[PDB]
Amino acid sequence: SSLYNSHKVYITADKQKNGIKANFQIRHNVEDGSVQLADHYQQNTPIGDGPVLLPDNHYLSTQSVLSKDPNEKRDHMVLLEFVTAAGISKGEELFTGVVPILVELDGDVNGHKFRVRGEGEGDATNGKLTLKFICTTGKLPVPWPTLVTTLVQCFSRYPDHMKQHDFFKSAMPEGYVQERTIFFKDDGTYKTRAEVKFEGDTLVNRIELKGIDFKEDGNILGHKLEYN
Repeated sequence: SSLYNSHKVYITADKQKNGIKANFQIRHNVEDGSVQLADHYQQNTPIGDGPVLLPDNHYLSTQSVLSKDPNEKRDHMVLLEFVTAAGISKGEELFTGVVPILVELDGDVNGHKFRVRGEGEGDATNGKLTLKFICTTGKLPVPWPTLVTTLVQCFSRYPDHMKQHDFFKSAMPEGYVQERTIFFKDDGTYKTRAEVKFEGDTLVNRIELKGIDFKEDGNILGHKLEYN
């Protein structure tokens, strides 16, 4: 536990697929005080074919807050994110105000199938967003914390001198495809495909997620994380 807790998402351009790839590690605290590594490998490809801002090597800086809603009785997660870029087109046009967000997730983990819906709003200029997530099929079979990365980087606050490295906004509203492989040390793997685009003016992240080789007693299937 540190007080100022930034996770850095390292972004390198992929001239190859006209997109970007990314690499970072996530850490989850376990109840017994140890730590679960979760290695992320990410691929992002534009959906249209229009001009999109390929960038130079920078990183995103992310802080997450996870809370509950004392009223709400379903299995849920309230989340605030605070993202801003660092290291030194105009899809950026709609990211001027407070934008509505819908997030839909279809997921299979070792056969345990589930969905998650989420709504809220983001504010790219302040690099902030709020979202309430409900598990619309009941209990979540994995810990909420492990889904956070999978559950809209277009909302990062890009400083003025980096404004041309905002691939995410550039490729809007045709949007982009986000794919991650996520390796949990000594346990299973997630694969994710997601499409992020505008449907109306609300912003939508629709996701499929498959979860392979988990230990039905490991930290994930065993809900052994600090946020419980």
